[PDB]
Amino acid sequence: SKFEYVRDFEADDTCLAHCWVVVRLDGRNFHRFAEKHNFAKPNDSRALQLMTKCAQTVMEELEDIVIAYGQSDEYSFVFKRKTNWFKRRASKFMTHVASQFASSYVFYWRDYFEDQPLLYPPGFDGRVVVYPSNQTLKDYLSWRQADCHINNLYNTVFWALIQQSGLTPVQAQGRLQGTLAADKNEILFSEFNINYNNELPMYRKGTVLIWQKVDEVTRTRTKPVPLHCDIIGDAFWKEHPEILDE
Amino acid sequence: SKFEYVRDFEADDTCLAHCWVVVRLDGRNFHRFAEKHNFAKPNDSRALQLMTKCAQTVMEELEDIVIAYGQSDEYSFVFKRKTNWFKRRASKFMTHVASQFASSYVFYWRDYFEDQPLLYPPGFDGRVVVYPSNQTLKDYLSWRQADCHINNLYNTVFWALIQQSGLTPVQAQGRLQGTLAADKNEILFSEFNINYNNELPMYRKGTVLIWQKVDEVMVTRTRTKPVPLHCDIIGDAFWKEHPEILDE
Amino acid sequence: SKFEYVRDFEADDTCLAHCWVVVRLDGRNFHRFAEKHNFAKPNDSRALQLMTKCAQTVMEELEDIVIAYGQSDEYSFVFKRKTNWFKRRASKFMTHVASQFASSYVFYWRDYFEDQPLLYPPGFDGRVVVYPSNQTLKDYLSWRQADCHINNLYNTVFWALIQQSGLTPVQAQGRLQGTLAADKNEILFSEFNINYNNELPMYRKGTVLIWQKVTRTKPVPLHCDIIGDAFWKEHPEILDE
Amino acid sequence: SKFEYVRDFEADDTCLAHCWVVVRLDGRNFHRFAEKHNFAKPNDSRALQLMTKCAQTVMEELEDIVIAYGQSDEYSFVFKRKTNWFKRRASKFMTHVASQFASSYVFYWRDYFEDQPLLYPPGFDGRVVVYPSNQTLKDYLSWRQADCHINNLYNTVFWALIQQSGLTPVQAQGRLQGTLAADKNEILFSEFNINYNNELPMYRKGTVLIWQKVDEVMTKAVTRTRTKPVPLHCDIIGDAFWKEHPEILDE
Repeated sequence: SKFEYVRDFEADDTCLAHCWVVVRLDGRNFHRFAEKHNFAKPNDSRALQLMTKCAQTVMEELEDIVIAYGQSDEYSFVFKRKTNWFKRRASKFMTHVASQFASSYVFYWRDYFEDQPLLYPPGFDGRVVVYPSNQTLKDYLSWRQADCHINNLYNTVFWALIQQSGLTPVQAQGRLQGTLAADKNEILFSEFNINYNNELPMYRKGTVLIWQKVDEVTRTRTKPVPLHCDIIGDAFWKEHPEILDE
Repeated sequence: SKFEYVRDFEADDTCLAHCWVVVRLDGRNFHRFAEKHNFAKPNDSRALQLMTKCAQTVMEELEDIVIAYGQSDEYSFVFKRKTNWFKRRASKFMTHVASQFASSYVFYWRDYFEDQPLLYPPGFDGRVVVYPSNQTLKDYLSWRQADCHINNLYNTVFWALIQQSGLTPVQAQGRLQGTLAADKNEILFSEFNINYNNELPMYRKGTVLIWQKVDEVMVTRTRTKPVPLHCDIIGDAFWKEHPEILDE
Repeated sequence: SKFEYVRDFEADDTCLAHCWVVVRLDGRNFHRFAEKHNFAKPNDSRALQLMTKCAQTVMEELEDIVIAYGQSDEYSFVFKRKTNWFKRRASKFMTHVASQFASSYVFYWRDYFEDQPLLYPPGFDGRVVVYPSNQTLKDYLSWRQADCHINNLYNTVFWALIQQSGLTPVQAQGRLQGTLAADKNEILFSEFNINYNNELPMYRKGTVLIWQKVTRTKPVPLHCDIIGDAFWKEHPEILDE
Repeated sequence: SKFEYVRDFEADDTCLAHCWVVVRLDGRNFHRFAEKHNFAKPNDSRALQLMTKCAQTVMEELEDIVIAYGQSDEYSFVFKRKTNWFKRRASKFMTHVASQFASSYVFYWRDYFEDQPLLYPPGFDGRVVVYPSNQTLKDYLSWRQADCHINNLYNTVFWALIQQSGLTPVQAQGRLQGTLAADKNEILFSEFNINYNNELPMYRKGTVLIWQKVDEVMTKAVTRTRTKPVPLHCDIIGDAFWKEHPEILDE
């Protein structure tokens, strides 16, 4: 050899054993991306479904992914805490997730965007977080869902004030400053006759991805099915105890 | 809020300041990929050029990448040592490189494989390495190029024994066991009349990527772009020819 | 300034939040230390108690230490998992523990070694371990106590063959190779009339240090078993806090 | 076994190869320590010399320490960059340095503080820093020496305004607010007739510790020359010092 010594400079990044590993992907410069490709405001079904398809491909090509959660230009994957995949090297986790997701995006672009053409290949960033207890993982997922709900409740009335009322962005943002949750709900209900609760459950709750038994003559295989329910309340977790307790 | 405290569990991964950062991408299970898509043995020009184009896209979309080096199903990118991009968070470096490369691969698949169809989206893995001195970075690049040369010198005669001689893989591997460099060179030169030195410089030396000044008219308009090369990077001549890459 | 930028090269070492931190001190080259100072075989009460006194000083001068466990030439301190001391920088933990222990050793040497003179200042090494659950911390403590018991059971009969039987170390180690627990117990009971079970509780169980009320609270020592659930059911405040 | 698996939770602390390792010890709450033991202001020779002796003991009991630098209640040790001691585990470095220093302090307390009694055992904290080039290590040592010089130049005139002038600390600090280097030097030279250059070289330059060859003669008339960590009080910011001792960096 006489050159292998450089490999000694590789630092270790093994994650603490018996701990949940979480990888969060976030699109890079996706505001400009949605701008160049005429994304629908405040929500675009094509983008959300394509993100879910990429997340399913990621869950299928890798292992030990027990749950995924997605929202506009973001996704999170939770690997099981007792995993031994890649000796718990966070670098492998995040690079595999990012590369697989980014390739699947360009691959399945056409399936969901029949009319729109992809102008350029997008970029993504990732990160790894280690959580020692089940409570902290539950709280992280609840944090993501609450962020989803708040952003959707703001953007719905913001684009209702820009599109159906003809206000510049500065005008709408000055109109919404200082409003509470029920305040925005009432602005919607009384100024546009739009009930926020009637909005699609995929816009105000995000997407969850869990293994379930499908059939397709007969194809009794497991696949990552999506859901659009609340993951902050104990009901979801008491209804699926095997995901956490294993 | 009531939930943001979970963000405290994010550990720091800042790379040592004043140090070369190197990110190496490597295709995952790429043997099966080259199998399913009828890759040419021992080398396929189309695949190598597609990897080089993805690497150029990576060098253009990101910053402070001063050099890249490529080989069969792998690439390495060297960020300048005094960089401050993303506060030197290795996570950002590697995820950005991996994602950009993997998306550019699927995008530009058609440009080089006009007939061949992509069956599935490929996966890639990455890693970060910190090198404190110019000598260590030079030695890492020399290691990659020497590995390239040895693998190509082996695979050339290995596939020459299977294709042009009709030997099963076990037979070719048993015939090549114990051979040296000159041994394989002589087997090739005397049993197949193939001179290894005349082989394409992109197969036995890899690919290097450096910023150079390109002229493009339609006037003599000019701009900088990442050009490829296939020269030796182990000898000081290459570095004496481009001093701006290390001393900046 | 023009020089402060070097401070950027300090790496971060924050321990994972909501996790038990454990610092284990172990004396360096303490074989030669016990050799030059004529330590009692197989155990010396003065030395073990001095280690306990240093550990108490460490528990009092620092914070969030809920328990300590000690044995021949080693000690361990468990900081509470929800601590925020020094922003959970492991470096501060280990350097403070090591320095305080090493200073207290030389300080309180005379109290326990009135006749003996300290020949040189000893050295110590440390380390930090992060445990995510109570079960792993319990298992670590049980590991330490089992190591204590096995080492004491071996050394008792090992020095009994050297002192009361006149055998060289090689002879005793060749005689003890392959013996089980009941094997050593029977060799002791039948060759020296020494019952291992009757041995002092500080030699075959180690030492535990926990806060208790005398009127203010102070770290009292104990010599009971910490592997059995009874110990933890007797002290619920240390685990659930 | 059945319990050793917990050892898997031990994290690694390997230092970057081919890099200078630096351990800096700093006394904990040493303001209160110097207060309770009646330390001399602005500088106390006993404390500084005892710290230097502890640092020498640390340099002798451990290995691969090529240089040490000391200042008020602080010290720094530079291990050789190509070291392999303890497989470059920073924890071992820092814990060994801290424990040895803290024990040597209490041990040799009496040798330098014969009259003063040690009230309690002091505590110390440390840290590890990895430097990739010789320039960064040189700059770190120069940073420490410049900090020493600035603190001593400030404290000299500060305690001259408190002790020989009768000013409260808040008043003296408000009087010193906004003063430059030449300002403090001129206040000292013209209001107290103290020339800063005449001050002891150990106060305005710190302390350096380097291996040098010591000669020594024993009983029975035989002379033996062995290596020992000698102290110095010279400038380490100027290139002259490094040109005079090239073996410390180039090895």
